[PDB]
Amino acid sequence: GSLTEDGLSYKEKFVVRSYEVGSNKTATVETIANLLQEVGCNHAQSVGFSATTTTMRKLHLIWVTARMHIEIYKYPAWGDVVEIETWCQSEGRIGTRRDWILKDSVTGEVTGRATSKWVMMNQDTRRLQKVSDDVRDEYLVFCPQEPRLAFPEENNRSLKKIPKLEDPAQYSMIGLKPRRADLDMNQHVNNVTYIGWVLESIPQEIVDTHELQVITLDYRRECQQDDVVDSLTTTTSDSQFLHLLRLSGDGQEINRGTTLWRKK
Amino acid sequence: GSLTEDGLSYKEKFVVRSYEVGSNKTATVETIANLLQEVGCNHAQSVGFSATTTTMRKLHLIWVTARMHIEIYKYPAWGDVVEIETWCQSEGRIGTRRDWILKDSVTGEVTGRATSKWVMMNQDTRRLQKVSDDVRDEYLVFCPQEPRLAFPEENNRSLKKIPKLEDPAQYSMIGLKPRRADLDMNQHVNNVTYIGWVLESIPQEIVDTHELQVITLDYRRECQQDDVVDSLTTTTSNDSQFLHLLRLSGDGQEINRGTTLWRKK
Ligand SMILES: NC(=O)CCn1cnc2ccccc21
Ligand SMILES: NC(=O)CCn1cnc2ccccc21
Repeated sequence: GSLTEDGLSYKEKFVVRSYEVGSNKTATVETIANLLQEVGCNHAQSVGFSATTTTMRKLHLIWVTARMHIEIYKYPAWGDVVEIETWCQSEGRIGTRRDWILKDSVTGEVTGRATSKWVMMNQDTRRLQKVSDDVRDEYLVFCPQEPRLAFPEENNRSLKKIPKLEDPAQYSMIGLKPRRADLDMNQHVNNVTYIGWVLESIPQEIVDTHELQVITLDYRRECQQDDVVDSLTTTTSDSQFLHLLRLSGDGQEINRGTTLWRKK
Repeated sequence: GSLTEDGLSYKEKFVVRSYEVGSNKTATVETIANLLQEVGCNHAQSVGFSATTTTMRKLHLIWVTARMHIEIYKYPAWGDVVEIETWCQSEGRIGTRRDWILKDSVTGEVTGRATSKWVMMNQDTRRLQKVSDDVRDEYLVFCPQEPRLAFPEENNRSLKKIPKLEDPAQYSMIGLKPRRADLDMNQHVNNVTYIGWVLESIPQEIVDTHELQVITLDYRRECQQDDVVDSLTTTTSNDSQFLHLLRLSGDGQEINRGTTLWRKK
């Protein structure tokens, strides 16, 4: 992969692997989400964040995901080459935004798009903080100055408020636990694992007859390595669903989300 | 990737990804196992397979793994390029063997090796069968004729008999269930998921202070999508060795047995 000519965005190509595909022989949404995070990590490395600055490190500050929104028009097939372009933008003191565009390498056609909201958090106390000028200035030289959005349309799905699913849930998958393969290099549960857990409570019939078109996921709290999760889903409708991930015992909310599925 | 000049083996390069590494910033054994299976699949495609012959498809026959043996000397770091060479060999009527060699692309040094035993099975009845001549002839033109082994040594670890772990287990991890990401394109649990399940019952202290050098895993029975698994481990041993058992949570039906050898960091 490489930064583009202006140095304000990053592109990378991926050949879809045999173990990365589902029953349709196309990439799963978890494979896509792993590639989005891989291209984000390579962008941070390419510009010297080897994604915290020296100022953030001295104050024990990290960027954490608050929201992830992905829209797929066509999933790449096993053996296909997909090209992903990524860039970041400041959202004032609220935090930052990372956007992505996915294209079929052979046709140049946009096959997907994603956006994510990141907030600054103290790694030890877990307390959220607003973005200061000293930090903003250090990142702004790596972002386009004019707005550049993967989801520019007015009243789009990436900025919609998500309600809390009320008991009883129509569907559920309980006792979900992370294994070592679900943890990142810092021993925290990978963000993509939560997408998988959300999808576990969708009935197999919907998965067999529909394709996932849109997923919006809010991250409220992290799941620890020794935590147990319950995945809850209710049909709200194309089929639309409301989702809730919560700790198995006390019922503490870890995530909330929505999915939209198209008939095959 | 590509077949080599003689067309009897296949090579491929991989750049290690950020989500593929563990706490030491190096590839996990599950990432290595996924790459071994990816290079095996690309080898089958490059020579016209999909990895059944037309004769096997007529009889509803498939190749299934009976044993997997992996030895890692050095795990590749995040951002490193690893080169993997793979080839197959017939083992008469018992089945076939797929071997692999892993190298650091920059130094050319062998950083790992693996071997696996495959048997022919009817897809529907799940009954094993010996390799017939008609089938053997169809894949022998894709294999080296002189023996070529990743583990040539006389008393190597890849051919050792594995005993059944006796209750009580020293360690255990109970209630393990596969999710959709653990299934392959045919909705069967991926072979690599069983390696992860075996490793789940190793204490975190061993993982934090040791590196996995060798893993030998026997595949006895398949875990269904709605099955629940119990992972059991007992220390058998500067090096720590363990005996492993995966069994169904209810009836205690054996799905896998294995051994691991770990060295101090
Ligand atoms: N959302 C993020 O990836 C936060 C870190 N970050 C903010 N602006 C950036 C520009 C380039 C690389 C990482 C950047
Ligand atoms: N061990 C296997 O991968 C079984 C299938 N198979 C047998 N001989 C082969 C030669 C090349 C590719 C796949 C082959």
